[PDB]
Amino acid sequence: MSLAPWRGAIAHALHRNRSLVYARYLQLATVQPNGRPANRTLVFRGFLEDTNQLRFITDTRSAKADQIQQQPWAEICWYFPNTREQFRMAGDLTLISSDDSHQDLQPARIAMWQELSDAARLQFGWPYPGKPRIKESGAFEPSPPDPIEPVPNFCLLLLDPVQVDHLELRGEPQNRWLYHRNDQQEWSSEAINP
Amino acid sequence: GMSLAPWRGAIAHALHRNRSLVYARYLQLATVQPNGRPANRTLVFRGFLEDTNQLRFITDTRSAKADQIQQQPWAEICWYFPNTREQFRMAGDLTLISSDDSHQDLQPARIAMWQELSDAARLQFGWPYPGKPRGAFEPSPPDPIEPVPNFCLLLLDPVQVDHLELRGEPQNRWLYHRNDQQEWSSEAINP
Ligand SMILES: Cc1cc2nc3c(=O)[nH]c(=O)nc-3n(C[C@H](O)[C@H](O)[C@H](O)COP(=O)(O)O)c2cc1C
Ligand SMILES: Cc1cc2nc3c(=O)[nH]c(=O)nc-3n(C[C@H](O)[C@H](O)[C@H](O)COP(=O)(O)O)c2cc1C
Repeated sequence: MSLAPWRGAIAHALHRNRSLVYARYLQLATVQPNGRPANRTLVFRGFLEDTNQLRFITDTRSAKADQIQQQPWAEICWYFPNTREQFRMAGDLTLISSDDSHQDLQPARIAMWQELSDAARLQFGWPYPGKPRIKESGAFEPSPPDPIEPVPNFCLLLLDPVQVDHLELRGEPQNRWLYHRNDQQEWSSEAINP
Repeated sequence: GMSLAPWRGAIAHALHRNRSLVYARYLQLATVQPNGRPANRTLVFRGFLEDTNQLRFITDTRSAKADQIQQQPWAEICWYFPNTREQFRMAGDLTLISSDDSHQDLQPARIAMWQELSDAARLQFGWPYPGKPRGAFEPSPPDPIEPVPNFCLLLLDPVQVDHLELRGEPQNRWLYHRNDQQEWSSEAINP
């Protein structure tokens, strides 16, 4: 509810990297049921209003959906190329799908769906991810879905950071700060050796 | 394997076609911690190890990832190339080569990596202990010939590779997998 102390740093990184579309791309690591890590790029879609949670979208049919359901803890690594800074953020994921697990967050899911472009919504109508490639281009050109009402395989994914490591390569010689949230939701920070 | 893996051409093309971006050689390495939680951080890609398909990186023995990898030497990299809009995910086992006696056959490779670094890259290995509370950052330059004990060469040997091209019809995705005979298969898959 109060802004986390690293929010200004993130805002300054986003602003100074705004010329690069890809500065909003970050890597989300999860753990598989078999204990091995998984890592893939997602698009950052802003913070959820009145919170410090980061928003992403994903398909319920993707592998990460089941990984997250079994172990919701993730760590993102986010590198900003124009300013040579990295944020690592670890915390719990919430996956809001069409199931009834998070009814209180359906409005957030619906809002996200509606805020997307047509192109972004259209991808949720593509064939089943990871299966043998459908060779006909038609399967990838479905009619747009309802732009008001999310499709059942659309998920809003939230990350609630409880630990953030910010590394600035343009320092004296480099600066590194660790932020941690305790059980009372209070943040602490400390400068640490790179 | 000693034969080039079938994804090596694709990596070569990506590296070439993104050569104007220094940061196209930065990638993110995910590991698992002893408590079961993931960890993810950027590293610099420093080429393939000669006569292999293994990727080279460097790291400090004092870093948290070093203990993580010693306990669970399976990692997944995610590598995004911004000008060609393509992603490689690569999973497999890591080898950490330090000054200890565990990989004597790879000491020559560790020494060569050290020698190939810039002076600036070597100097970091003389910095204070990573992660502890902050002239310490301007130590005498390390010997450029002989690696310091906290220098590690880190190798990743991929067993599975997922290559996604966002500039396709509409996107292309290929999965490559290595079997226990060290043979690679590939398959076009839905994005
Ligand atoms: C730049 C870029 C942006 C991406 N954005 C997303 C995204 O926001 N959500 C998503 O689920 N996948 C996104 N992907 C695709 C994922 O990286 C991955 O291929 C897909 O989600 C399947 O991952 P999974 O098998 O681990 O579930 C993006 C890929 C690239 C390279
Ligand atoms: C662009 C960039 C390149 C980096 N290159 C390396 C590197 O090659 N090796 C390394 O150990 N850390 C590298 N780092 C620092 C790591 O991201 C991380 O802060 C450090 O290794 C500590 O990680 P750990 O605490 O998980 O061990 C790099 C960071 C950035 C942003």
